This record gives sequence, structure tokens and C-alpha cells, in this order.
Amino acid sequence: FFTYETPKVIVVKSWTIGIINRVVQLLIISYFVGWVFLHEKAYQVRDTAIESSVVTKVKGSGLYANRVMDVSDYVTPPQGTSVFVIITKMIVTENQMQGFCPESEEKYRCVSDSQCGPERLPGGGILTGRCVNYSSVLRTCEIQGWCPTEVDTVETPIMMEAENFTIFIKNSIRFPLFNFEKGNLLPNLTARDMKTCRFHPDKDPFCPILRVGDVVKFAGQDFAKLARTGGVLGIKIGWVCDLDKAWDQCIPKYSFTRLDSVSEKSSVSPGYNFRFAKYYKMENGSEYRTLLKAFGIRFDVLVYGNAGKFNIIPTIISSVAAFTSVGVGTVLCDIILLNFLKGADQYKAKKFEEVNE
Amino acid sequence: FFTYETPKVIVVKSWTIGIINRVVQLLIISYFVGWVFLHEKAYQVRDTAIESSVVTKVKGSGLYANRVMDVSDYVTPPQGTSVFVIITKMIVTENQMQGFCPESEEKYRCVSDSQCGPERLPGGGILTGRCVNYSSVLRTCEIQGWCPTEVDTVETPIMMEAENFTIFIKNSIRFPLFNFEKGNLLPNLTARDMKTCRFHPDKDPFCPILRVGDVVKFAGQDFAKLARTGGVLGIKIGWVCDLDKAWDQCIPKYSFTRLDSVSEKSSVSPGYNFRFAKYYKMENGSEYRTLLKAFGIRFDVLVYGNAGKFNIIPTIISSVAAFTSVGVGTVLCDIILLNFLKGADQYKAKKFEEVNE
Amino acid sequence: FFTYETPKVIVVKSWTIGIINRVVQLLIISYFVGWVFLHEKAYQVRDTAIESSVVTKVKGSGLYANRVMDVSDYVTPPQGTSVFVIITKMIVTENQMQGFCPESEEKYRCVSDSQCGPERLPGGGILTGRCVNYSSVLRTCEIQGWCPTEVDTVETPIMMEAENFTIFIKNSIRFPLFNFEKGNLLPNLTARDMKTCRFHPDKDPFCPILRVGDVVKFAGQDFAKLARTGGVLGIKIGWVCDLDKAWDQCIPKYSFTRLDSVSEKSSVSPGYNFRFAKYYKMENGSEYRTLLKAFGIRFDVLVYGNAGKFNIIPTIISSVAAFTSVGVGTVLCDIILLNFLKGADQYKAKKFEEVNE
Ligand SMILES: Nc1ncnc2c1ncn2[C@@H]1O[C@H](COP(=O)(O)OP(=O)(O)OP(=O)(O)O)[C@@H](O)[C@H]1O
Ligand SMILES: Nc1ncnc2c1ncn2[C@@H]1O[C@H](COP(=O)(O)OP(=O)(O)OP(=O)(O)O)[C@@H](O)[C@H]1O
Ligand SMILES: Nc1ncnc2c1ncn2[C@@H]1O[C@H](COP(=O)(O)OP(=O)(O)OP(=O)(O)O)[C@@H](O)[C@H]1O
Ligand SMILES: OC[C@H]1O[C@H](O[C@H]2[C@H](O)[C@@H](O)[C@@H](O)O[C@@H]2CO)[C@H](O)[C@@H](O)[C@@H]1O
Ligand SMILES: OC[C@H]1O[C@H](O[C@H]2[C@H](O)[C@@H](O)[C@@H](O)O[C@@H]2CO)[C@H](O)[C@@H](O)[C@@H]1O
Ligand SMILES: OC[C@H]1O[C@H](O[C@H]2[C@H](O)[C@@H](O)[C@@H](O)O[C@@H]2CO)[C@H](O)[C@@H](O)[C@@H]1O
Ligand SMILES: OC[C@H]1O[C@H](O[C@H]2[C@H](O)[C@@H](O)[C@@H](O)O[C@@H]2CO)[C@H](O)[C@@H](O)[C@@H]1O
Ligand SMILES: OC[C@H]1O[C@H](O[C@H]2[C@H](O)[C@@H](O)[C@@H](O)O[C@@H]2CO)[C@H](O)[C@@H](O)[C@@H]1O
Ligand SMILES: OC[C@H]1O[C@H](O[C@H]2[C@H](O)[C@@H](O)[C@@H](O)O[C@@H]2CO)[C@H](O)[C@@H](O)[C@@H]1O
Ligand SMILES: *[C@@H]1O[C@H](CO)[C@@H](O)[C@H](O)[C@H]1NC(C)=O
Ligand SMILES: *[C@@H]1O[C@H](CO)[C@@H](O)[C@H](O)[C@H]1NC(C)=O
Ligand SMILES: *[C@@H]1O[C@H](CO)[C@@H](O)[C@H](O)[C@H]1NC(C)=O
Ligand SMILES: *[C@@H]1O[C@H](CO)[C@@H](O)[C@H](O)[C@H]1NC(C)=O
Ligand SMILES: *[C@@H]1O[C@H](CO)[C@@H](O)[C@H](O)[C@H]1NC(C)=O
Ligand SMILES: *[C@@H]1O[C@H](CO)[C@@H](O)[C@H](O)[C@H]1NC(C)=O
Ligand SMILES: *[C@@H]1O[C@H](CO)[C@@H](O)[C@H](O)[C@H]1NC(C)=O
Ligand SMILES: *[C@@H]1O[C@H](CO)[C@@H](O)[C@H](O)[C@H]1NC(C)=O
Ligand SMILES: *[C@@H]1O[C@H](CO)[C@@H](O)[C@H](O)[C@H]1NC(C)=O
Ligand SMILES: *[C@@H]1O[C@H](CO)[C@@H](O)[C@H](O)[C@H]1NC(C)=O
Ligand SMILES: *[C@@H]1O[C@H](CO)[C@@H](O)[C@H](O)[C@H]1NC(C)=O
Ligand SMILES: *[C@@H]1O[C@H](CO)[C@@H](O)[C@H](O)[C@H]1NC(C)=O
Ligand SMILES: NC(=O)CN(CC(=O)O)CC(=O)O
Repeated sequence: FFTYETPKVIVVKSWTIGIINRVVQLLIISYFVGWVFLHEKAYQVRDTAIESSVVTKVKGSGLYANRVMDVSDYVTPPQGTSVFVIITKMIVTENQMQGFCPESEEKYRCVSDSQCGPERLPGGGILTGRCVNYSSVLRTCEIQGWCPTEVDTVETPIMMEAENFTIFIKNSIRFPLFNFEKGNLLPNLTARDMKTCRFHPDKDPFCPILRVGDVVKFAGQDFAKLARTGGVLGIKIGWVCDLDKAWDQCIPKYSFTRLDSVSEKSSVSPGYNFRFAKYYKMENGSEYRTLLKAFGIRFDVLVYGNAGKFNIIPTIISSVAAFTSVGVGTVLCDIILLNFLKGADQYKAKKFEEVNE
Repeated sequence: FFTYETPKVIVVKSWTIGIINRVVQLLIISYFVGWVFLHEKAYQVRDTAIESSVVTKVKGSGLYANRVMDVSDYVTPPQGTSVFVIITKMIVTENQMQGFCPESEEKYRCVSDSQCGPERLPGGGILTGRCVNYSSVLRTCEIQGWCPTEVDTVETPIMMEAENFTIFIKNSIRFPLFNFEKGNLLPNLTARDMKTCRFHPDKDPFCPILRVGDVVKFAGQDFAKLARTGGVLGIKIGWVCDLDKAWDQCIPKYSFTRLDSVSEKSSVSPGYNFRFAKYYKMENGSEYRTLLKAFGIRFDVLVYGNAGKFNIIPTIISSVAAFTSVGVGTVLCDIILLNFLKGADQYKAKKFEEVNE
Repeated sequence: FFTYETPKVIVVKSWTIGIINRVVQLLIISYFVGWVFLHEKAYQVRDTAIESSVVTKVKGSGLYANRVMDVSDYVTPPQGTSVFVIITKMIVTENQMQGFCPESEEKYRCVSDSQCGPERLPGGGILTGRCVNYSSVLRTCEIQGWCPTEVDTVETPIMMEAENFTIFIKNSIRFPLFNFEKGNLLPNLTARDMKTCRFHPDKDPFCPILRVGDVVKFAGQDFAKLARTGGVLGIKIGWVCDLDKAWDQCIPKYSFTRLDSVSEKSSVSPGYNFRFAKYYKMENGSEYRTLLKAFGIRFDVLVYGNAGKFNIIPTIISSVAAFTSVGVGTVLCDIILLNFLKGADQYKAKKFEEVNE
């Protein structure tokens, strides 16, 4: 049945409620224009599924254990991904072989073979149950495994030179929704630039060479301590780009932080270290290995971003929401008009028609 | 033109439609108060961009191949990240050298040199085209590469002791929106605690030491089988925290599962294994290597979470949505009033004014 | 006070505005039925927190440096995760030892000891400050470190055979919201299938064997060049599944691309390479190593997806939004009726009641 309903309406002409209503409407409109559209950029589509690729390479040489250490000695793993370690401190145990020997840590002290049992399984290898002489002063439980066991009585030095190593970060990102590609290596970067650019998160965001010490400082850490305990530093690269502006306005934002925050607050586990071994065998069949306890700084490059570009659909939908919402003022203007205008009684009479039954 | 419109309204006074309308309104209000605000916590802002850091360390010793294996023998890779493997089974091929030799697998059986060609490229090295004697009973295609080739006729044992290794998980998380930091190592964790805490997802979520066997059990797996085939276990740590409550109420939730689910359902690929080599060279220039086929359990620690905290903006917006929505009952109350109240005719007459032209 | 308000309404009976109003309503309804419900599937819940597991294994043998290279020689790292490298080109420096020696790169050319200082820290080891003879024609700064240093005067060949290696991808995914599990290895995959299936993103998405050369081609790259410079290829596996259809309708979508896009656009850094060393020691205590500069293709398997399944809550909410929105046509029908129907004056008179004071 083709019939169109529309409500009968009172049309007050008082100047007060006119200005007040037009004012409330102007406030709604201004809120949508200023906050929903400008600040929150509701007029554009957003891409958050950013595709990122990170390739890294470290350079620098250091003196440690009276030997020169280069990238292949101190960076692990070696494949140049977004997570890698620069080893800044080591505890080395040369020429371990499978056999029997006493633990060196005082935590394994024994006077009699009775104390050597399941109560102290952690560390070294498997206990024999015997109690043996580590030195003339100390006696410890005998173990079968890699011998001799490691010793941690005196602290080893750090590789101070590591503060001066360089990290090359080649980062490529793409917002697929807009088919947009950019990286921190601009296409006009020259060999000279690589030789002389000085990275700074504000002054030069497109220099791909970062000094380790600078990264540690930006993260609010003291290299002397971090290199002693080890830790984890995050290099966050953010691509928040407004594709309505120029390609050259899309700029990476570098943040630096320490990620293993629980470590600084903990007396039981203060840094980051791990153990690995170099494996050898003699001309004879038998095997031997060097055990290494490495302390270092773990870097992981975390890439995030979102892009926005003007689109008609969201603009239409959002403006429709604006116009639909401009009406909401009628509840306020109604309270005011019907209850606080000294002419309220007349308006209440004209607006409401009571009914009974 | 400062003019304020408002609609003329009928004001029924029937008790039935009064109670029914106030009831529908109470139902809307109660739905918003109970579901939108309480259950869905629409009164608070949410942070989902959680920053997580995971450091791991394994401890334990085992007997395998009549040698003691420690962390550096059986964990790979070694850097203590959120993904690592404990090797529970091995197939070892000692002292391989570059040369010529016959394949040992029956899948390469040949009677004549004709059968040795491109049809069987997988495995070993490059075929010479010749057919040679592996043993007096079996003959196989000759290959050039690492010799001798590996053999898989009889199954090797697993490292049962691995069920007893321990995994140390130091996890640090931060919700940046609220500048909130916490980890599974509480600041009051003591050396005694580390020596004696018993991890349980409910009874002790802040014990950082997890027993491998316990992890395998929580994931509904049988260590005896998993260690034979290899597999992938996920340790999920969830931080779902209501920052309106106390910091100490923010607690990690551990889940355990097997991630390579396709493996249990497959007859062709049942677990997880990989090959690597230890490289050596003699006093002579020539090189030789030990080849290793490792079966093990891959652990990856997956950290997720979201935080919520009271904020005024979303509370205002949501309550505005509540009041705006309370009106929607008028369509129902209209159907009822106008069509099912026995006094309907009068109301239809008072409400509608027909027009023609 | 149990009172029910309802507005007094004009009820035009003109056929024109009847058809026009019913038409606008039909357009709103059709927009919701066609776009909000069908295309955008607003009638179902969505799971985006997909759980994915990837296990990889490479197979193939190649000839390089007149030796046969198998998986343990050219894949790194070895643990078969979703990111791995196939090494396609190498620069080998045999039997390095700690000592003194001259740089070989012309970039370190010196005539006098004065030029050997901090200005050229990158590369090799630590400068002694002396200027020494590399050859009768060239002189370079002496360094202390691993000797001899590497040389890059003539380009080494690539491992062409790598185009023919195979990548086994076992991918298991689970949408937890719907407790849905599936992988690219179907449970009915047979050894024959593994021996003979030919992967294609459209014709055979469930073949888990991918030929390296095919992956390089799908990513729009030339193996001859990529294997020379190195690079990063992404294998994206997308699980976009409508759980209202059959389990067997849930199919993976393979995409291939090159992720280090900045490399092709850059003259300073064109590919992907990294350095590592094989470590040895003689019967004597002293150590020596082989240094390797590896160029290769990095593959990382990126798994994404979202699942949707019918649910009552979102259907109710969305249909409620449809009916609520069907009214919005009244502003348009009002403009038309009140201003463009030649009978407008009568309607304006019936609808509006002016008031003054
Ligand atoms: N898997 C594990 N099982 C039991 N205890 C562990 C484990 N991993 C670490 N720990 C203990 O937790 C504490 C902190 O570990 P952390 O690695 O930070 O210090 P550490 O002195 O390097 O430990 P260690 O030298 O024994 O490897 C130490 O007492 C350490 O022995
Ligand atoms: N890259 C590849 N190319 C061809 N076939 C492969 C590849 N990777 C694995 N396969 C085959 O898929 C099947 C399952 O592989 P899986 O690694 O689970 O078992 P496997 O017995 O350890 O295989 P293998 O011992 O040959 O490495 C095996 O038949 C294996 O040969
Ligand atoms: N950590 C770093 N510090 C300084 N320069 C670097 C660093 N990493 C790479 N570079 C330089 O950036 C340029 C591009 O590096 P890339 O690795 O792509 O090429 P390359 O020729 O393999 O470099 P190299 O052979 O010196 O390792 C080269 O000139 C290289 O020396
Ligand atoms: O500037 C190039 C850009 O123009 C258009 O975008 C507008 C944008 O909407 C405005 O906010 C303004 O600040 O920037 C542009 C006007 O110069 C389109 O995005 C497109 O045509 C083009 O990329
Ligand atoms: O507004 C962006 C919009 O993009 C897509 O919508 C497309 C649709 O995919 C096409 O079929 C086309 O015909 O209509 C739309 C044109 O923009 C997404 O499907 C949609 O989710 C997204 O909002
Ligand atoms: O309790 C400390 C906390 O108080 C405030 O939060 C309220 C919260 O809104 C209530 O739901 C209640 O359950 O908890 C708190 C009242 O004790 C604020 O969040 C803030 O002042 C403070 O952190
Ligand atoms: O409601 C949370 C809100 O936080 C931010 O809004 C800020 C804004 O960034 C500031 O400029 C400030 O002046 O106004 C708001 C105060 O909360 C986010 O911009 C916004 O997206 C988010 O909703
Ligand atoms: O088909 C099995 C499936 O049926 C139901 O889903 C409907 C779906 O809503 C329709 O769009 C249609 O295309 O597919 C199904 C009708 O065959 C339920 O999802 C459930 O009972 C079952 O899984
Ligand atoms: O519509 C999906 C819905 O799922 C969950 O809602 C559940 C709720 O968790 C249960 O307590 C149950 O009693 O009520 C709902 C039944 O679907 C989520 O809580 C909610 O966020 C989600 O929308
Ligand atoms: C170690 O042996 C020495 C002599 O061999 C002697 O001092 C003592 O018996 C042992 N040490 C301890 C602490 O018992
Ligand atoms: C870092 O290098 C500069 C010269 O490039 C040198 O002056 C400084 O001492 C170095 N720092 C350390 C800790 O060696
Ligand atoms: C390289 O191009 C970018 C892109 O606009 C520009 O900002 C930069 O100034 C250019 N570099 C030089 C040295 O001109
Ligand atoms: C091999 O010879 C070394 C001495 O050079 C000896 O220490 C080792 O025990 C021998 N092992 C075997 C198995 O003969
Ligand atoms: C292997 O050689 C032996 C003797 O050298 C003999 O049995 C036979 O010729 C070969 N084996 C087969 C299966 O042909
Ligand atoms: C694990 O350790 C306990 C003692 O700590 C021992 O009783 C048990 O036999 C061990 N399990 C295995 C499989 O060795
Ligand atoms: C450590 O602090 C947390 C934080 O409230 C608390 O729950 C726990 O009981 C404390 N531990 C001890 C041993 O008091
Ligand atoms: C090196 O010597 C060993 C014997 O010790 C021999 O097997 C090998 O073939 C020799 N290789 C070369 C290149 O001389
Ligand atoms: C290298 O030494 C040779 C002779 O020892 C001689 O040609 C010259 O002094 C040196 N080369 C240069 C370029 O000076
Ligand atoms: C790849 O293998 C086929 C046979 O399987 C062979 O014809 C082709 O030459 C190989 N490609 C290369 C580059 O060796
Ligand atoms: C294996 O099962 C899937 C699931 O429906 C099916 O699509 C496929 O055709 C099956 N394979 C064979 C060989 O029947
Ligand atoms: C070890 O012996 C080799 C010769 O075989 C010699 O080159 C090296 O300098 C020696 N090193 C030491 C520390 O004796
Ligand atoms: N301002 C509102 O949310 C009122 N809405 C109606 C509603 O969703 O309840 C108008 C609309 O968006 O169509």
C-alpha cells in the first residue's frame, strides 16, 4: 500500500531556542568535522597488514682473549635476520672430553659420598655418587660428562670495542592494499652516503648504519653493564604513512627499548646468556670440544605500521553518520524548551495531546 | 532561521501500555548495563599491541650412544629464543668423506646400470649411472657425494632422560598504552624459589621452571612416541589483564598444545626431524664430517594478551548509545497499542490523520 | 508514571510518494541484504587468531667447487622452520689463522704508513698502522686478525642445480574459535602422491613439494640473477575459509613474492649475503678456520587466514540495524513531498503548526 507517513510537528519561532538549537547542531557538526574526520581520519581506508622484510649485517673487530674477533666470531646466528646476538663476554672452557671429573662450583661441595645423589641434578653431567677432590681445599661430587667442568669463580672482561660495531639494517615494507612499497634505503642512497651517513631517529632516518653504542644509549642502558649481564634490545621501526601526502612524506620512526624488563628488576636472573660448543676430534678417533658461555646483546628489529588513503565509501558512510547524528540535540532542546523557558506551559499544551480509556 | 521543530505527540495513559513500555525500556537498559558494559567492558579502552620478550634456557643431562649429552649437545639452536629443539633421537653417520659409494636404502636397488638415472634423484648425492654392490645380497646405484651414505634399517633408541630436562622461561611483557610492565619472574622471586618451585598453570603460574615431561603431558602427548617421531609443542602464555584491578591480579595463563596436528593424521610424515653435520678435517688437507639426523621436540613460546582500563571517552560514547537505543521499543509498543488492545480503533483515530490529492 | 508517547502522523495517500517511498525502502533493504549480509557476510562470526605451524625440509644435490653439496652443506639454519636459506653462491677463504697480513681489497691501498689509521676501520681486523706489500703491484694496510683476508676480485659461479631442489612444507593450521583443524597435507596423501604430485597454486594446492625454480618464477624473478645477488622470497599461505561450506572447501591459497624489494631498486645493496666460519684446530693447540661468504635465497613461509561461520547473535544485531536504517529514507521523501509535488503547499500546511511568543 503506497502511503507515506510523516509526523506532525510544532514549529516554535522563539529566538532563544532557535539560537540554542542551531548551536547544538553546530557543536555536533563541528565534533564530526574536527574529531571523526580530521583527527581520526574517518574519510580514508586503512591498511594494517603491512609486509616487512629485514636483512641485517654487523661490522667491526674487537680484542678479546688477546685475539681479534670479527663478525663470524661474535655474531650469532649468522644469517642476518631481524634477530641476532653480538657476544660481548665469554667464559671459555677449552678441550673438554667425555670422562669423569669433579664439579668445580662450591654448590656441589661434598664431604662424603652420601651427599652425591639426586638432590643436585642441575649442572655438569651425571653424578657418579662418589665424592672426589677438586683441590686441596675443596671437594665436590664426581660427574661423568664433558671434562673438565666449567668454572665461574672470577669474572671475565667484556669486549669494550663492541660499543663501536655497526649494524646495517635493510628494511623493505609494502602496504598491499594500496600497492605501496618503500624502504629505509632510499633509491638515491650512494656509496658515499653509506660511508658517511650518521643515523639519528630525527635528523637522518634513512641512514641504514646504526652504531651499537648509539642503540644502547637510545634504549636508556649503560653499555658497561649490559655487556656484562647481557640483555635484549628492541629496535622498533614504525611506518605510519598518510598516502594522501607525497611518497617522500612516508618516513620511518625509530624507537629503542630494552625488552627483557623483568631482568633489571630481578636478583635471580639479571641478563641474557647461553652456552654452545665448538666440536673437534683428533687424528685419533676421540672427540673433544671447547665450551662457551656467551653473554651478549640480542637485537630484534620489530617492524610495524599502518597506511591510510582517501576513499569514497568510508567518507559517504561517515558523513551519513554525521547528518544522522545532528538530530540527537532534540532531546536537549526539548528539555530546555518544555521546562525552562517561562513560556513552557504553552508549549507543553501545544505539543502533548492526552488520551484516556 | 532560528526555529526549533518538535513533533506533536499522543500521550496514552493506559496502565497496560505504560507497564509494557517501561518494561521494554528496562529490558534495553538492562541489556546495555549487563552485556555491553559488564561482560564486554565497553567502559574501558583496550590495548592489544602487547610487547613481549622471551628468553629460554634448558638444563639436564642424558645418556645417549653411551655418552653424556648436555645442553650444548641436544638443544638447537643455542641462543635461547622462544623457539628451540630438544633432540630426543639421532641417526649418526660417522666420518663421511667426498667420494663414490652405493646407496644403502632398498629404494635404490638396481640389477643393471640402466636403472640408475634421473628417475631416483632424491637422497644421497648425484648418481654416477653405475650399479654397484652394497652387500652380497643387495645392489644399489652408485652415487658421488658424502660417503658412506646414511642407513635406516633398524630404529635407534630415544633419550628417555629428556623427559626430565627443565625449561627456564623468562618472559617480559608490556602494554604500552597504559605503560604497564610485568613478567612471569616476579621481583620477589628468590634463589630458593628457583630451586624448589613446581610449575603448574593454576597452582603456581609464576614458577619459571617447566619440566619437559610436564609440558608434553599438558599437551596431551605420550613422550615415548613423540620423542620417537618428533613433533612441535606450543607453550602459549596469555596476559589478559584488567588494569582496573591490582597489578598482582594480572596473571599469566599457560596453555599447551601440539601444533603440527597434520602429522598425527598422516601416514606419510608423522613427526619432525632434520639433518645437520659436524665438520672436521685431518692434519692432511682433506675434509670429513659426521652426519646427524635429529628427531626432537620443537618448543615455541607464543605470547598473546590484551589489557583494559577505564576511560571516560568510551564510557560516554557507550552510554550515549544506550540512551539513544532505549527508544527502539516504540515500534513494538506501537504494534501492540495500535493493533491488540481492544481500544485500538480510538488510538488509530487519534494518531493518524489521512490526507488526499 | 506508566504513560506511552507516540507521535501524531500525517498519512499521505498520493501514489507518487507511495511508490517513491517504498522504492527508497526497497533500496535500503536491498543494500543490507546484498552488501552487508552477502558480500560482507555480516551474519557470521569471524576468527582471525589463526594458529599456524610450519615444518620444512629441502632435498637436492649440487656440484659446487667440484664437490657434491647436500642439504647439510647448503641449507641454513638446519632446523626446518618457516625461514631458511638455500646457499647458491660462495666465496671461500681456506685455512685462516690469527696473525698479521695485508688487506687485499684495493679500498685499503696505501703508499705510506700514515694512511693506515682510523679512517678505514670497516673490514678485516684491526689495523697495525703499517703499510705492507700485498703484491708487487699493490700495497695495503697491515691488519691483525684472521689471515689471509678474503678477496673479491673475480666473481665466483652459482650453483645452477639449486633451481631443481625441492622444498617440503608441512603446514598445520587451526581456528580455535570453531575448533577447526586442517593442513596442506591431506590425511589421504600417499607415498605415491609425495613421489609424483606437481605443486601448482591452482591445479594442486595440496601437493607439499615445491620446486625451488618454480617458487622463484612465481615470484617474478630470474634464478640466474637472484642466485648471484641473493634475495628474500616469501611464500604466503592463506587460509580464508567459510565454515558454513564443507571442510573440503577450505583450501590454501599460495602467493609468491620478493620481500627485499628495496634491494632491486638499490645500487649500493642489491641482494642478500652473510658470513660464517668452519672452525678447526690442528693436533697442535693452534686454531684455524675456513671463512665463507654465502649468497643465497631466504625463504620464509608466512601463514595468514580468517574463518567465518554462521552465528545467531551477529545475524540478529545486523538485521536489527537493517530495520532501524530503513527509516532514513524519510528525510529524502520529506524533501520531495514537501517541496516538489505541486501539492506541496497543502502538505506543508497539514504537517507544520507554527507557534509564537
Ligand atoms: N632450565 C633450568 N632449570 C633449572 N634452573 C635454571 C634453568 N635455567 C636457569 N636456571 C637457574 O635460574 C637462575 C637464573 O638463570 P640465568 O641463566 O639468568 O643465570 P646463570 O647464572 O647464567 O645460570 P647458569 O650459569 O646456571 O646457566 C640460575 O640460578 C640458574 O641456575
Ligand atoms: N624436499 C623434499 N622433496 C621430496 N620429498 C620429500 C622432501 N622432504 C620430505 N620428503 C618426503 O616426504 C616424506 C615425509 O617426509 P619426513 O621428513 O616426514 O619423513 P622422513 O622419513 O624423515 O624423510 P627423509 O628420511 O627422506 O628425510 C618422505 O617420504 C620424504 O622422503
Ligand atoms: N655494518 C655495516 N657497517 C658499515 N657498512 C656496511 C655494514 N653492512 C654493510 N655495509 C656496506 O653497505 C654496502 C652494501 O652492503 P651489502 O652487504 O649489500 O654488500 P656487500 O658487498 O656484501 O658488503 P660486504 O662485502 O662489505 O659485506 C656495502 O658497501 C657494505 O660494505
Ligand atoms: O596530493 C596528491 C594526492 O591528492 C589527493 O589527496 C589530497 C588529500 O585528500 C588532501 O588531504 C590533501 O592534503 O592532499 C591531497 C591534495 O593535494 C589524492 O589522494 C590523490 O589524487 C593524490 O595522491
Ligand atoms: O571500501 C573498501 C572495500 O574494498 C573491497 O570492496 C570492493 C569489493 O571487494 C569489490 O567487489 C568491488 O566491486 O566493490 C568494492 C569496491 O571498493 C572490500 O571487499 C571491502 O571489504 C572494503 O570495505
Ligand atoms: O582499584 C584501583 C583502581 O581504581 C579504579 O578502578 C575501579 C574500577 O573502575 C572498578 O571496576 C573496581 O572494580 O575497581 C576499581 C575500584 O576499586 C581506577 O581504575 C584507578 O583509580 C585505580 O587503578
Ligand atoms: O580514547 C583514547 C584515544 O586516545 C587518543 O586520543 C587522544 C589524542 O591522541 C590526544 O590528541 C588528546 O588531545 O585527545 C585524546 C585524549 O584521549 C587517540 O588519538 C584516540 O585514537 C583514542 O581513541
Ligand atoms: O552445509 C553444512 C552446514 O549447514 C549450515 O550452513 C548453511 C549456510 O548457512 C548456507 O549459507 C549454505 O550455503 O550452507 C549451509 C546449508 O547447506 C550450518 O553452517 C551447519 O549446519 C553446517 O555446517
Ligand atoms: O557472539 C560470540 C560471542 O562469544 C562469546 O559470548 C558468549 C559468552 O562468552 C558466554 O558467557 C555465553 O554465555 O554468552 C555468549 C554466547 O555466545 C564472547 O564473550 C563474545 O565476545 C562474542 O561476541
Ligand atoms: C684433597 O686432597 C688433599 C691431599 O691429596 C687433602 O688436603 C685432602 O684430603 C683433600 N681435601 C679435602 C678438603 O678433604
Ligand atoms: C670507538 O672508536 C673511536 C674512533 O672511531 C675511538 O676514539 C673510541 O675509543 C672507540 N671506543 C672504544 C670503546 O674503543
Ligand atoms: C632521495 O629521495 C628522497 C625522496 O624524496 C628525498 O627525500 C631525498 O632528499 C633524496 N636524497 C638526495 C640526496 O637528494
Ligand atoms: C686417542 O689418542 C689420544 C692421544 O693422542 C688419547 O688421549 C685418547 O684416549 C685416544 N682415544 C682412543 C679411543 O684411542
Ligand atoms: C655382490 O657381490 C657378491 C660377490 O662379490 C655376489 O654375491 C654378487 O655378484 C653381488 N650381489 C648381487 C645381489 O648381485
Ligand atoms: C626423572 O627423575 C627422577 C628423579 O628426579 C627419576 O626417579 C626418574 O626415573 C627420572 N625419569 C627418567 C625417565 O629417567
Ligand atoms: C611476590 O609479589 C606478588 C605480587 O603481589 C605476590 O602475589 C606474591 O605473593 C609475592 N611473593 C611472596 C613470596 O610473597
Ligand atoms: C690425506 O691423507 C689421508 C690419510 O691420512 C688420505 O686418506 C687422504 O686421501 C689424503 N688426502 C689428500 C688430498 O692428500
Ligand atoms: C712490493 O715489493 C716489490 C718488491 O718486493 C716492489 O715492486 C715494491 O717495492 C712493492 N710494491 C709497491 C707497489 O710498492
Ligand atoms: C633439472 O632437472 C632436469 C631433470 O630432472 C634436467 O633436465 C635439468 O637440466 C635440471 N636443471 C638444471 C639447471 O640442472
Ligand atoms: C582427499 O580428501 C580431500 C578432502 O575432501 C579430497 O578433496 C581429495 O579428493 C581426497 N584425495 C583423494 C585422492 O581422493
Ligand atoms: C703449532 O704447530 C704448527 C705447525 O704444525 C705451527 O704452524 C703453529 O704455529 C704451532 N702453534 C703453537 C702454539 O705451537
Ligand atoms: N546515533 C545512532 O547510533 C542511532 N542509530 C540507530 C541505531 O543504530 O541504534 C542511527 C544509525 O546509525 O542509523
